[PDB]
Amino acid sequence: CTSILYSPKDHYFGRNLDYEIAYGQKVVITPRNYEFKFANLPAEKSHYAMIGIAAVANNTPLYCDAINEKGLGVAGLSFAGQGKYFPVVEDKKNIASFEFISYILATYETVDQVKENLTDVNISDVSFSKELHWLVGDKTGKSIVVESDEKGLHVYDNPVNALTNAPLFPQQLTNLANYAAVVPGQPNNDFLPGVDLKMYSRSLGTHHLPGGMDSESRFVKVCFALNHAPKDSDEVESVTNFFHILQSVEQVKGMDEVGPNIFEYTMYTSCMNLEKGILYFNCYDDSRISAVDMNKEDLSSSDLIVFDLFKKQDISFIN
Amino acid sequence: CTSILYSPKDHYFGRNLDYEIAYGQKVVITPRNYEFKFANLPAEKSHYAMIGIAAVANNTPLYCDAINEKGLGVAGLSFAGQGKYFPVVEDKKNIASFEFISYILATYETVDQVKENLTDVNISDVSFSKELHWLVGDKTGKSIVVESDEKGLHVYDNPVNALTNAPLFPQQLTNLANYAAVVPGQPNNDFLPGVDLKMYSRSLGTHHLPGGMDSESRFVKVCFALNHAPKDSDEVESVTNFFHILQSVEQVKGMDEVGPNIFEYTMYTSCMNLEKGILYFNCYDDSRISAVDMNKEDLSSSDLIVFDLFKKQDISFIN
Amino acid sequence: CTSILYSPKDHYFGRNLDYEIAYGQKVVITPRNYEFKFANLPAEKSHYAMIGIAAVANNTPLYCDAINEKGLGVAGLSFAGQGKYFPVVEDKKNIASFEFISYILATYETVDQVKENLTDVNISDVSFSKNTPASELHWLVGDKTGKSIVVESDEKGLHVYDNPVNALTNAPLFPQQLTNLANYAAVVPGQPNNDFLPGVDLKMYSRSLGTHHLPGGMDSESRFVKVCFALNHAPKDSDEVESVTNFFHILQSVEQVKGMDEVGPNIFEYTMYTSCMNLEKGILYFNCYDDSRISAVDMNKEDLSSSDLIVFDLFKKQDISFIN
Amino acid sequence: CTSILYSPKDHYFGRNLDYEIAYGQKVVITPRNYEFKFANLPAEKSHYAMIGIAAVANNTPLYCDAINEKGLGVAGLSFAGQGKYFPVVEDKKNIASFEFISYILATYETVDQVKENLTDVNISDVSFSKNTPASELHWLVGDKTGKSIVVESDEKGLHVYDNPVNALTNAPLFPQQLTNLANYAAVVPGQPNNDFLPGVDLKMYSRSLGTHHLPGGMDSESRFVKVCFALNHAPKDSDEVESVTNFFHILQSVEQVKGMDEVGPNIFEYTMYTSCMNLEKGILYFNCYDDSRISAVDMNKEDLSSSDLIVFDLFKKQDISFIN
Ligand SMILES: *CC(=O)CC[C@@H](C)[C@H]1CC[C@H]2[C@@H]3CC[C@@H]4C[C@H](OS(=O)(=O)O)CC[C@]4(C)[C@H]3CC[C@]12C
Ligand SMILES: *CC(=O)CC[C@@H](C)[C@H]1CC[C@H]2[C@@H]3CC[C@@H]4C[C@H](OS(=O)(=O)O)CC[C@]4(C)[C@H]3CC[C@]12C
Ligand SMILES: *CC(=O)CC[C@@H](C)[C@H]1CC[C@H]2[C@@H]3CC[C@@H]4C[C@H](OS(=O)(=O)O)CC[C@]4(C)[C@H]3CC[C@]12C
Ligand SMILES: *CC(=O)CC[C@@H](C)[C@H]1CC[C@H]2[C@@H]3CC[C@@H]4C[C@H](OS(=O)(=O)O)CC[C@]4(C)[C@H]3CC[C@]12C
Repeated sequence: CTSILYSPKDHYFGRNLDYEIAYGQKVVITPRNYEFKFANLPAEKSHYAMIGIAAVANNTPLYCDAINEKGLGVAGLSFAGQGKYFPVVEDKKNIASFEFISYILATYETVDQVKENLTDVNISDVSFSKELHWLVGDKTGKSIVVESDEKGLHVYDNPVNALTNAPLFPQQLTNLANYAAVVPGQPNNDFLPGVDLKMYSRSLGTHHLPGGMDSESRFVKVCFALNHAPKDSDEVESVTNFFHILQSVEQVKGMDEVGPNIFEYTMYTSCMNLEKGILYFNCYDDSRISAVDMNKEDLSSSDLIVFDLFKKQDISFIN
Repeated sequence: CTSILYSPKDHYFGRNLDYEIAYGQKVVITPRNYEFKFANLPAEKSHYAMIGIAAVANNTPLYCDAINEKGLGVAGLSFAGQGKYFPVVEDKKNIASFEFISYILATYETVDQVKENLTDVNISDVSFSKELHWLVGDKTGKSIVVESDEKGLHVYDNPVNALTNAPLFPQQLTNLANYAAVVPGQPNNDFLPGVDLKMYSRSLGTHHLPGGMDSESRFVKVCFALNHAPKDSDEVESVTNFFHILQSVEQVKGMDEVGPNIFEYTMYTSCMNLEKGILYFNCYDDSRISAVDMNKEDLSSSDLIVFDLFKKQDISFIN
Repeated sequence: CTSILYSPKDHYFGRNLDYEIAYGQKVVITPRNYEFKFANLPAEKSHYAMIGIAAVANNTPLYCDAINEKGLGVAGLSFAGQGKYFPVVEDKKNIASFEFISYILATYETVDQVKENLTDVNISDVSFSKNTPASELHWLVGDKTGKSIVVESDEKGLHVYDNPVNALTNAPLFPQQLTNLANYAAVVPGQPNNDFLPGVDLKMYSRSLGTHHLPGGMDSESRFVKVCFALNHAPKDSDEVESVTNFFHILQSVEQVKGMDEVGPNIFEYTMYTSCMNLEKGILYFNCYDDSRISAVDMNKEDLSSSDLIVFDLFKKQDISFIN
Repeated sequence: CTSILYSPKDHYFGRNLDYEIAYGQKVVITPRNYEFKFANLPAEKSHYAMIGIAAVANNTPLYCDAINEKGLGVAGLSFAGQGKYFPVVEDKKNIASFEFISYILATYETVDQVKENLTDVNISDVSFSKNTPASELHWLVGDKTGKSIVVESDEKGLHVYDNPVNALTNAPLFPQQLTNLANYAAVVPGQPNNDFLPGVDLKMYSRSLGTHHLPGGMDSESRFVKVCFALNHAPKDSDEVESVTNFFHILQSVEQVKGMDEVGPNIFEYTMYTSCMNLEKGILYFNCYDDSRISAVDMNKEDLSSSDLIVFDLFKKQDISFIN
């Protein structure tokens, strides 16, 4: 998976969901008066509204990535082989992994607010019944990474506004330095001084840009694509550029084999305007972008407002 | 640029057009009785119909990539620094570079027919007024590459059904062997036998798959994405997979700097069913796929039938 | 710099030392009765004897890498940007960085012994030289059992990791070095089977295309990956002369030639010397950048009950043998 | 195998020979009056004298690489999969593959002379040994002018390319090797400026991160790229002993250690020897896999007017100098 925070003028928060099987995900809006019930935390009958992609498990939203009305955004990505949850403790505040996105987006407003309030937080091992890390951004253009591993909970400042999967986030930032010579154009020939190299192709400075489907390759490329994306754009141009950024690490069917004839592919791509509260999305089967505006519904309500995420190819026939 | 021939069940032929400035390209259909006039070749008042992307230069179609009704397809890609045209000679048949796509698709039917008839062909230096190589495929699932360089004209068999830019095609096939160890899944640990390597990420066998925007990187990745694409699919699923294949080498704005604050990006993506004569397309600004059916117009006509290629973002609003 | 532990039959400990500054290193044997005076640890008048490469300042052996008479070796490699020393604390067993090799070699016998006794050890910030800037170090420890460990003191304290590849370079932290190894699991010494484009006859134009992505850079991660590959595939079950020859070739595969590693204005880091120490026989083989010929010093050919350092020349001129 | 032309002050021609099969090579001086009998060319009873590495079969020098008394050198490297020999034709100047080094060295003096005289030369398929399978070769030719050329005979005939990097390995064709060099134009020996993610403080955790993508594989393209990097950045304006030391280190950067290049069932291609020939003084420096010490043979210390081959031992045992 690949999540980014993009700030050309407005602020946009979304992710690619690359997996092999769907979970019945849908576009759900959680109004301010939907009563949240947490395992080891007090209930929240009044909170901020939020919109995002979630799997509805009998009137309860299990979010994958969402934003609230206050301009905060959280996205959950797999951390298999690295993350470790811990049994609940009376000392710290215990949030289960599946309610993290819901609790954070319903309570807080900014990344600074989230960073300060996580010092007494323990990600509990409470399952829904029978390993993830998160990316949190806001309207300031900054983001943090929340990872709970063998050494406990960690909150890192994210200088690149992106996140994928394994390994630990400090290791991902270290691997970024391995590509410091990459440039979008042509490099200066300090490789063989005094020798005229045949610059046979444009953009030879990206010849070693990673293009694999593994977590490190997708992290390096999406950091590159996001950093050089256009800026100072209006809404339609910004959301258009956002999708192209995540398309640069698209996982096509057949390229990522996770099991015997089992492939992981980009199931859906979400783009959420942090200011206007609009969720844009397409999927693997539908290239056309759809939009859902959370601020066009009664937020003071108390029932989930669900929309369809996976659609079929909406081809426009000109004949 | 990146052109492919994709044969899941039906046969599909298209390309990415990655450039920095548009040329007023449009979806044009050339009926069977549009009179072609060639520089050093006899005119063709009766020929096969064809549909493709072209820039209309006063009633004359200058094609970038097109297919005919007989299931043949040609696509033109830049060959800068490598190609060389030659002055016209009375010995050989002289085709100018800009009429190559039109002459081939109006005269012949199959790749075998094109390969045999190119033995007495010279690509002339006749400009429209004041360097390209081609990819030719058909319904057999095979393709050839036509390149005219310093050593004359060359017709190569294409075992990978793909093409980009520089260098020469035999050199592109040689560079493919540099990635023979790449697998879509996890490799067997014959790297350090007797050592348990921490397979921290899925698809570590693609860690060295190229992801740059240069011609060699895009050639290696699109060959990989095309070879492992799904097969035995219906029309909608096949065209959907075709676009994802070319998206795997999408050029996002800011990643490919060809000049001072000048960037080359994927302007449009075309997908043409070789059997049904349908052209599918989207562009950088519009993610929704459009379709034009050549067999829904009077082919026995004599006037070009032009449609709009570049559109704006066709967002579907659910609220 | 690159340090390895090689066990074809006997066990060999050694390293390349790649730097741009020399410190007057020499082959230094420390006998069993040279009184070691430690900063915040009791002075040991008698101990194990050791042989290695060291700088001698005020008749004190400051070892870069060495082995003791009992077949245990320790090598010191720079850990700049990651390592961190700590102030002296009363509870912990305080060992200064410059005395780590000397203390470990003189006290303990095996890797398990060393690993069991670093439980309450703190690496102190006490420095020997007050005007020579030096980056923090981390250590590789091996013995005749063929196993090795990595001793690292970073921001979060001291850590001891088991080393499954028996090699070490510089940054980053060792768990990150092992993680980076998985990025090269597809590398093979020969030719891989074409599961890249099944159905296409890829033209294997050259031999050993399975190593086309083997790193060859002068940086820390590149030399770590390649030396792990070269060490794992080196011949085994060899005699003394053949094993020593194979050892120097393993480290030659990651040698740093003058001009390839620029560390300043026309200042280049290069492989200054290469040490190779037989753990079983206590023999130190070595050469340098200027002398390709291999020299040897047997620790057991000297009086180990002595009380003073026995030094020999390390850097030599090129020893060309003129055939006519 | 890797061949280079190194010009720090004097000019040095040499190569690594990486293979799994030995052919009894030795240092062979061919005096000026050893009668050369050529397959389809006139026999030259007197010519230039040469020194190099060769196998002697029936008192015939089959050179792998050599230089002549006038400062011109030629090295033979395998071109398997690309090279093609041709039948003898009456018009063209037919030179067999095994006599190319001997003929060129004995006839001509400079690279320009050689380049001017291959205009009508055809590389014939006449083979010396009828039972020893050998792949087609291509050649690197240099002289005291610091320039070099590449002689390749492929499917489309004979070609002579000017070599701007003064190095050569194996496949593919030389214009493809030069094209592949451009894929590494971003490599620097030090640290690059961060135009990768402008506005982000990338943590340069290690030195020489500009070489993180320098190839280090055993294959033909990897060793060609790295040896071009190592040759271009080697020190210059050096004396005899320093230049020879730098020369062996350049080729050591692409050395093939046993176990890294698998060419069959537990059969490995490794660097068997390394030759280094001073073009100005006619001195051949060399070592081998088993002997790290450098030996030398001066061609001018022997009678060049002689009529018989003067041979010396190439492969030697490890010459360890015992300090005590
Ligand atoms: C690209 C990737 O990294 C793949 C991530 C994918 C498998 C995850 C991402 C979000 C997950 C859902 C989050 C909400 C709940 C959490 C529950 O955790 S449990 O309580 O410990 O069982 C599991 C179900 C569900 C719906 C997650 C399913 C997996 C995800 C879609
Ligand atoms: C991604 C790439 O490789 C970029 C290719 C792009 C610049 C080309 C592809 C097709 C070209 C057009 C083909 C038709 C004519 C040909 C004329 O050639 S000339 O006669 O020699 O001048 C030039 C105009 C035009 C319309 C080409 C323009 C460039 C292309 C779109
Ligand atoms: C490439 C590497 O990782 C090696 C770096 C190289 C420059 C180091 C390795 C061993 C060092 C010496 C160790 C012994 C003493 C330690 C003293 O530390 S102090 O406490 O700060 O004084 C400094 C001097 C010396 C000789 C070290 C010098 C640097 C090293 C050779
Ligand atoms: C790594 C490389 O490219 C080098 C390959 C290596 C095995 C070759 C290089 C030089 C060869 C010898 C050259 C002299 C003769 C030539 C004879 O050719 S024949 O006409 O077919 O008989 C074969 C024998 C010999 C000694 C060559 C052997 C192979 C090489 C050492």
